Amino acid sequence: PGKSPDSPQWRQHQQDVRNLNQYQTRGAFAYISDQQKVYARFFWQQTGQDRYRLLLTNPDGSTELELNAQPGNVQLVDNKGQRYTADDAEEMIGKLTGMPIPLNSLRQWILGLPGDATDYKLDDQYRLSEITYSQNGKNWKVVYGGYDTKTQPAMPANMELTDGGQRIKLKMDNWIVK
Repeated sequence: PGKSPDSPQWRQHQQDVRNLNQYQTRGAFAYISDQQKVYARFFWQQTGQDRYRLLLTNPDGSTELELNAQPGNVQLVDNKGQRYTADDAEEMIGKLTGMPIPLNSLRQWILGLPGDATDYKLDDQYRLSEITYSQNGKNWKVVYGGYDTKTQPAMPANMELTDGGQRIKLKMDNWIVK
C-alpha cells in the first residue's frame, strides 16, 4: 500500500535530499533501444543544483561517453575525444549519442526526487517507489528497487525506466552525499 504523498515525512525526505550540496554515485548502466545496446559502468557526480558529470566507461577502462553539464555549457565527449557543446543536456544526449532520455527529469529521479512528475507512489518508508511521466508523446514508467540506507538521507540503490522502445537500468553500488 506504500505511503501517501501528502505525508509530512515525504516532504521532509525531499527536503533532506535537496538540502545536500553534492551527490556522487557509481554502478552498472544498461541502455537498450531498437537501435542500440549500451552496457557500461557509470559514475555520476553532481556538485551544484545544475552542475553534474556523467561518465560511462567500458571494461577496458576506456571512456564510452562523458556528459559534463554546467549552466549554459553542456559538453558531450565521445570515445574519440570529439567534443560537442549545447545549452541543454537533454537535447544533446537525445540527438548526439543515440540514447534519447528525459534527462532533465532523470537527474532528479536518480536522487529519489519526483522532478516535474505528479503521478507517483511511495514505499512504506516514505520514499519514491514508482513514477509515471509523459513527455514528447511518450509515457515513461520508473520503478525503484531497494534504497541505499547507509547514507543520510537514503538514496536510490537501483532503478529502471522505460517508455517501451527505450529501457534504462541503473544499479548503484554506493553513494557519497554532502
